[PDB]
Amino acid sequence: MEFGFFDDANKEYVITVPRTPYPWINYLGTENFFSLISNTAGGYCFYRDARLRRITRYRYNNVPIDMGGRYFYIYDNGDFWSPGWSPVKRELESYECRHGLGYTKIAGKRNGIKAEVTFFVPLNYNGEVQKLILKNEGQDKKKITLFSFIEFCLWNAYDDMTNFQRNFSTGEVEIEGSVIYHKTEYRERRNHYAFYSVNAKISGFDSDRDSFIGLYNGFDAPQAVVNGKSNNSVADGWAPIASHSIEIELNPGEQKEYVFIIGYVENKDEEKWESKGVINKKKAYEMIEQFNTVEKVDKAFEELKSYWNALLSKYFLESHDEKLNRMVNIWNQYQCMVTFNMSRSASYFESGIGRGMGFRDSNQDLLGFVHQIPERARERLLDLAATQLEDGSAYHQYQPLTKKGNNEIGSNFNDDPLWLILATAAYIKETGDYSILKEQVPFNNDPSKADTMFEHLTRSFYHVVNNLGPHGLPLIGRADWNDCLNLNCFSTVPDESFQTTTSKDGKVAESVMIAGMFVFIGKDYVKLCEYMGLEEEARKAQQHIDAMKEAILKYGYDGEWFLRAYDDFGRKVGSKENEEGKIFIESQGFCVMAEIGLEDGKALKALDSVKKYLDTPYGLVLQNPAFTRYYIEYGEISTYPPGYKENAGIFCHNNAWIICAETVVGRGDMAFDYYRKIAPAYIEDVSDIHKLEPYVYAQMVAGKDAKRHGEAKNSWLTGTAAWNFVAISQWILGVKPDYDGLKIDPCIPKAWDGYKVTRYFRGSTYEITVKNPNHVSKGVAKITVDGNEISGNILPVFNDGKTHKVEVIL
Amino acid sequence: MEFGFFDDANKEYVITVPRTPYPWINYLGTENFFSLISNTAGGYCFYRDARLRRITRYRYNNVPIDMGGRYFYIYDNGDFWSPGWSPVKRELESYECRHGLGYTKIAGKRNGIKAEVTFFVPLNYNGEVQKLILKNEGQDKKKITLFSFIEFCLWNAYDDMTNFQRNFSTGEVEIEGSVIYHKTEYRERRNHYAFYSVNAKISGFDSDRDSFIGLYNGFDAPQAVVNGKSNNSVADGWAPIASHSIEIELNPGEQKEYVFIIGYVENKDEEKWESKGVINKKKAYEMIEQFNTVEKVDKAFEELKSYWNALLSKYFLESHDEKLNRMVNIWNQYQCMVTFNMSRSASYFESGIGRGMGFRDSNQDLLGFVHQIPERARERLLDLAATQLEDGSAYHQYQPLTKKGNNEIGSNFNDDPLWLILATAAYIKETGDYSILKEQVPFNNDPSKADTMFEHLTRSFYHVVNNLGPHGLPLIGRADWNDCLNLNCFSTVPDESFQTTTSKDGKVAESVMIAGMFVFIGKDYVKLCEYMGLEEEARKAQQHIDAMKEAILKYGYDGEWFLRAYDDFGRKVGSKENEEGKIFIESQGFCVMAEIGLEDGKALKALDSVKKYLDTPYGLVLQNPAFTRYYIEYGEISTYPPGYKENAGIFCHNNAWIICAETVVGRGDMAFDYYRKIAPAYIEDVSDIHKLEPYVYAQMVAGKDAKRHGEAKNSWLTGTAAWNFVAISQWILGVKPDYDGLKIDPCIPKAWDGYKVTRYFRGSTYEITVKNPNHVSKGVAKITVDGNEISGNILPVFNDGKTHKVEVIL
Repeated sequence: MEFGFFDDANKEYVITVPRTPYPWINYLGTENFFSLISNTAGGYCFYRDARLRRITRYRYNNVPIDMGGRYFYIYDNGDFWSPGWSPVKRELESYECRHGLGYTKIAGKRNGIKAEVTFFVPLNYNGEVQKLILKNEGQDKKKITLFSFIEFCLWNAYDDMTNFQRNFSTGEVEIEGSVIYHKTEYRERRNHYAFYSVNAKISGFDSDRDSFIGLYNGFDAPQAVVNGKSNNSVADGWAPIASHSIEIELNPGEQKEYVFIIGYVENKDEEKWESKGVINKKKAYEMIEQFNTVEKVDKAFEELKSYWNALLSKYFLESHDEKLNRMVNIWNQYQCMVTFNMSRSASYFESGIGRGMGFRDSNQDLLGFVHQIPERARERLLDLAATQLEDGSAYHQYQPLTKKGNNEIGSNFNDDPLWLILATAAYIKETGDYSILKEQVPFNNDPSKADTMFEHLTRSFYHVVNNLGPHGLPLIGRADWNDCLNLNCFSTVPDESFQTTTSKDGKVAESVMIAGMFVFIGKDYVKLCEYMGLEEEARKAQQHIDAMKEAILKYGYDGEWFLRAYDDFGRKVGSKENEEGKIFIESQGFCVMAEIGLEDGKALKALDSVKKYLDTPYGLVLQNPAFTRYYIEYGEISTYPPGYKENAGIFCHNNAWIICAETVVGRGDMAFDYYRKIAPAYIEDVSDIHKLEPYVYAQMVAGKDAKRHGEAKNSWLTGTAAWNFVAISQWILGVKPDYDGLKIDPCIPKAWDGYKVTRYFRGSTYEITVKNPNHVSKGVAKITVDGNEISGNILPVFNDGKTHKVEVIL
Repeated sequence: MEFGFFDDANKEYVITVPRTPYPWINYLGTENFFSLISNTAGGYCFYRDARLRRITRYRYNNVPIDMGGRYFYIYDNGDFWSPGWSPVKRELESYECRHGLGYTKIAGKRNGIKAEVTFFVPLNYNGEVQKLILKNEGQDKKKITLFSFIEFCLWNAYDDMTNFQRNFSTGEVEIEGSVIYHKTEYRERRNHYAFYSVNAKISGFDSDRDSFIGLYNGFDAPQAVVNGKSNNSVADGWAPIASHSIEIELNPGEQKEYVFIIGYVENKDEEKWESKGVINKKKAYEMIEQFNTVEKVDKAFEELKSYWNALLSKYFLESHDEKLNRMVNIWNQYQCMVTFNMSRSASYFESGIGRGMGFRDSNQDLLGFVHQIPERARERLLDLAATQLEDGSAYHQYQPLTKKGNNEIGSNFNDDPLWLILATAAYIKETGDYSILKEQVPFNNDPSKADTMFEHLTRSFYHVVNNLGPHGLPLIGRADWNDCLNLNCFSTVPDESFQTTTSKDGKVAESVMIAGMFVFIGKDYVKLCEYMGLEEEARKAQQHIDAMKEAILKYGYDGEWFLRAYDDFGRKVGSKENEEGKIFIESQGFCVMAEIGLEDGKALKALDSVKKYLDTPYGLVLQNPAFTRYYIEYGEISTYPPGYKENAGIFCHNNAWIICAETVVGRGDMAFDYYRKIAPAYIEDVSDIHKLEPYVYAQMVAGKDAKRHGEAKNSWLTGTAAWNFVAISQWILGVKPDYDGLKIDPCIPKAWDGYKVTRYFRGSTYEITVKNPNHVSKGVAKITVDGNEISGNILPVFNDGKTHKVEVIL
């Protein structure tokens, strides 16, 4: 059962019922101002920081859900309702919500009056614009009153909602004209404020929450809207709010328009005051005047439209499948771009209190958006290497705001250094420039102890080989890519972090997942050492890789699949001799990607075991069987109930590595079937079971061992979007960036007649048509570029800004 | 305008309208289980920790206010309502709330059905009992359905409400019989769980919040109560809840009884499971069986009643004023006892996230409850000196749970060491037990470096002389008792605390408030130096006091009042040369209390200036004029808007010191007028202005410079109760504990004919009758004990467990 449809022409998802299984949210903002908005006009806004610069108050896990947001009330002869059906919740004649790229439209009609509101954050603007349209579709003279309402936050999310002993007496507002200014602690060290305005004369206002709403009233029926008049109150502490009231007369067939802005202003400390106690409002006036006409809002709406069109034009697919076309062309790349602007800060599952994102997440996500923003990808890479320590280690948590690591969390996540080389190779493969390896990069953000970026990759390479385990496998630190597999923590008391608490020496437990990472990533390190003319180091580096490859074969294979790791007691983890967690999914993804058991049939055996044991109708579980008790030797993984999160949950992040692994063995039928199980467009018809947004990926889907099998959690902010795009765009469709040019190597289902992919690569557009006369999955027989046959499967690099017709026959 | 009345016979405040100006709350629990409850049955409960062991979820600053609590629903042929009028909010025929000592009663009637619920935490019990009474007062056969509802917390307040990415998949419940067990994270590391039970067979239940309430429904109209039956859901992640449903048939004139328990159970790690995945419930069964009959609940209610009666029987007053009698005998001593059990952890203004209370707060509050719990006051004193450092300093924040200081907060609050001697003298004067000074007390919680408790008092005494300013006044350090006067901070960054951020050397700024403290407290130190036979130490200590006293005269006097402090630039603070803050309230309170300027008329001049400048109809403001801008040199004091908190707000904590100072000069008319302005019983008639509980003190009342002058904030948890009790019981009524016995020295209004005070002191009861034939304020002409005249004004110590009639003539 579905609650809407995809509007591919408008690149929107249209929601037709307000009572959605969960609030489905969108994201507005590109550079500094960001805001969350749901289909009922919930959410909040902030400036660059959901923790230290939150503008609008929002309550997570509220009863009712999603109470608090940009609420509009329409009062008509004792009857009031809201266009988004919330918070009034009075039945409407018609309703519609449209989530677009960087905007949201909500329309509502009741008793002959229709209201449509458009929300979007304009480019290079520190504010959210709300264009409202009111129309009289009846047959009589009508007089109505429109109420606007937002709730302010006291600029510090943690303080606004833990420290009432102080902040209940600090709330301050200013009311001037149609604008309500929030200036809490502006008489103090703060130099920033926020405002809410309308481009029309108001008949009333309110700045005190108690006056407009009432102490014992909710958002559904504010006492001022119920009575139809505003109280004209001024806030003195407690909870400041902003609210406008307008009297409107609507003749039949006549419509009226209004513009609302939630702006943010920063001031220099020497020009903070226009007068004693009066806030300097010189830039708030300019912000309001910039969008005081609808034609101004219309022009900015088209400017944002072209911005998102350009961000998706580097990879265009024309195939027979309508669900596949919309994922690759619109929604997969839209979530990848959003996740770079949003990191892991604010969502409907992330409260915005955290301090940063993981070090690997910035590197892993870089693969997804490297083709969209090549220039801003190189800046992120250098800022990540600056965080790196001198010995080859990196801080676990990266803080993009301060551009530095987190000393409190620390280090000793041995998988983290390898992600830097993999991300660096992806940047170089996409762009083709090698100047990155010669730039001077500080160590631990210390300019004095700086060296080349290639040296940073060298230490990351030798951090693995300088910390080998008893079997020669890389030593696991606090954990690996799987943050809940802590093999030297052994925590016995609550309120203690599994990740940062280490009780064992850590000189015994090793991981096989990093070993498969080391061979797969180190293969790209030997190519770099060849480019720098360092033949001896390249020869020695390959020797370490070959030793690891034989160590993987000797101490990494269980007989049918690959081992997961070794714990502190020298026991095999992820083996058939165990009682639970007999087979994992991380070692199969990367070891097959490293092409370790191709010739011996070992890779095929592992993938047949993945299908036999880990396959579900909604995805692939992390491991089987699920842990039914708590294992102190493994860490946080066994803490979850079975089927949830890491306890045999469906992590769509590592499902892509299985998708890529099926390409290596040459099974396009299996690879695309795995992709379809977790793609949002293919599960939109089961939206009542998925329960989350049917247009973006979610971090985790409940596995076969849960009672809610198929239900998603933690959507809109994950590395799933980046890896699943790489799996389909590069490993399945065969358009692989590579050194010296674009590589073609598809692995598609046999029944496919063909497809066409338009690719932007190093300044040129490759229009690649893949034909499948004989229905085969893998294997290229001929490639034609511009009507001339070529040798091999690497397209020449032109860099001339034109289109080249590439004809591929399997 | 009033919202209720005082029931002095039952020691209750009766609330007659559910819509009070604010939710008026009570406290339950004495030892480990503590609960917050308002007049609408809101609030939450926890075990020893509102931060790490919270049991019930509660949302601060909610819309509507106080949503979430022990909610009961009565369903009657499609109509439902709640006894506390919340959250349903349907008009009732009758309503009543009664806040008692350790219990709360709520009654409600609608459509002929009356519901009464009694809430209290029994003694030595880890649970809250809710005895519900249902009665049919109509004239017909009726069939109704009763719904109960609580919402569970995930045991970690900060994690339950910031970390949804993990805890949304960890919620676990267990439904067995009529009990719903909450067992989130019980499988991994927690050995504790909570249960909600009823003592009757149920017809339905619910454990998932969405099933019972609905995603888009609030507490007012849950979808299960609206439909009239339970969904029998089992929670799996998301938000666990507990709910029972009972079908009840009530003939006319018939009533039914029900008992509900919210228990907390801890288990040993060995005995944690009855079976694989099944929680060991043997302790929960015993807890439920202990209160499974109404007579059992009745007996426990009387046991708690006698507990609070004995706690208030040490000081009994019989006077002509009914408002004065209820404050001294019931409500002042009740808040003092609660504030020791509650510290500063949980209130409707304290979110329960902090880690402890101030070091001085534990010492300052000790004066209030030393007569009530002499044995548990000595234990607290020794634990306070245990955290003291070796040089004579103490950590600013004390943590009663861990019985140690806070290293993160730090030290260098130079007023803190003096509070230890003042509290020690108060304990010694009350009890007469001098053995405290000989016990071995570790330094910095290190048993190796331990010495006598008297040595601890020596270092705290000598921490003042070893740190003197240019004028010989004590160095202020980071701050003094006034936590917002930071003369070394100079902060310009919004996100750093004024208290712990120090940018100056701190070798110049001095404080006159500590100087008045040093002379007043040091007077008690010379007496202690005489008890141990250290005559030379007493001589040297008195010399330092005399030198400090002459420094106060030479540098601490402004001409009409006393200076407040000196900042880092060597400028007078709290002087008529200043543009704002010309006079403070803390230098006048303690310097006059130190008998400084008595013979010269200097003390009288300061008190006349306090009345002239700082007096308001609702109390005395901190300083005048208020700071209308930000002063970097002073710290957090100027950050507040004028009239709020430290910016010329009415702090009733330091109003008591002015009350005590008026006794020294001999003006009982002024002292009692000051007391009446802030006493809860005398301001109950303006409850619409006070806006807070009219039966307990509040930390701060808005001053004359505010727009809400007279409105209180941060009630129920402050040191105001302790000091205001000392001011009236000891300095006004004249019953002062002394080293050699009980001292009589009243300073009462002249128009008073007399009064009687019954006092328990060192094992004997003194029934003191004070009569005023010649209407004078101060001065004792005769004292008769047991019919025989005595010399002086110190009553002999009998310690025989008898009653002695003390006749006092002024």
